[PDB]
Amino acid sequence: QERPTFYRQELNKTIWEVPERYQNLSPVGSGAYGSVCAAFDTKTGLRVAVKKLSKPFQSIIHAKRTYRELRLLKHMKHENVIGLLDVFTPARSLEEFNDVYLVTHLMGADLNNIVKTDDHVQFLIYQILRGLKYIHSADIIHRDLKPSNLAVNEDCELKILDFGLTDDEMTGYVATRWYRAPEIMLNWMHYNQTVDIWSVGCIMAELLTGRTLFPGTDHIDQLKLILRLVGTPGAELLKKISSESARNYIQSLTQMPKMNFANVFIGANPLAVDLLEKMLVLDSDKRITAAQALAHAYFAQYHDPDDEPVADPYDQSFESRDLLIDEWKSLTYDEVISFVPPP
Ligand SMILES: Cn1c(=O)c(Oc2ccc(F)cc2F)cc2cnc(NC3CCOCC3)nc21
Repeated sequence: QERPTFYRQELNKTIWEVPERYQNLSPVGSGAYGSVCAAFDTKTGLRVAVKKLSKPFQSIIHAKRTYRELRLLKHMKHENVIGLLDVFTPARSLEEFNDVYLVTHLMGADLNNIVKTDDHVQFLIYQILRGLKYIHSADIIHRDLKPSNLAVNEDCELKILDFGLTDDEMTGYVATRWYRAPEIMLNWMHYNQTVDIWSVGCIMAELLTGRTLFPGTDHIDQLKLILRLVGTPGAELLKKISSESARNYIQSLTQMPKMNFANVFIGANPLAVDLLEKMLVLDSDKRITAAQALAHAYFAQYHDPDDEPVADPYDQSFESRDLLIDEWKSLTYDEVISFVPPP
């Protein structure tokens, strides 16, 4: 990190100050907690996405999430997971440290601007599960997996964005909620990493049919659509719903049996139907895991147990830690300073 020369440019109505190596900066749009620009990295020859974080140390919540995102991106080193090519600040010291810029691969499209074959579905879902196995192996949950954070290149090579990171944007007929596990949508319980597997199920179904699986007009309508497909919960699951209020509402609903998935997904590969049945289980305890799903017959042509790596241990003790703004800021600066680019 032998200090490069920085230059200034106005882009997303703020001034961006970036090393000379990054040229031809052009806005892509909004990212998680900041705006994103496309650029050409003259050092590596890669087309890159550069995210400038907005007000990264404005509050404790902002400072902690800035540290969180940096920690997450620095840890992730997997073909199917967004990772960090570079991180920089124009600041020369902790004292003047105010801005954080994050750099990753520029991707061609997301899964939204791709669909509306079974072999393509196989490859796409395989890579999502491969990436999820890695993320989950580090005790990280995505929590908000959806087509818009699944980015793909021209060769259909896929990377997962925005892992591990309001009510109004969750309201109504919105894609922001359509892929959410019911237990997290309705805050039933302390949830596990198979919330992400529910999301994969929804995504896979949509790739297969060209249609949203559970296009609910609101939380309640969406629950009804879900329960019509998978059945109303039994006593066993009801017990696990620790929210007495949520549990009480569920029991008010007329009981419905699980539907026949072969009659729902007409003409689909029987192995795809089988996998969907194992992913779209209401009881999260009983959902197929990413590692288990990779071994399912549906992915026979792609599955390789020696080419599906797990992550190094990820220390997130910081998550249960209470610190001041300047403390989170200092930790973040340390991580910026210690960054080593990938080979
Ligand atoms: C929307 N978006 C991000 O939010 C994003 O976040 C970052 C994460 C970590 C970093 F170090 C830096 C980041 F910029 C990266 C990103 C890459 N490629 C693309 N391609 C678009 C995908 C949708 O179709 C148009 C091209 N979009 C992206």
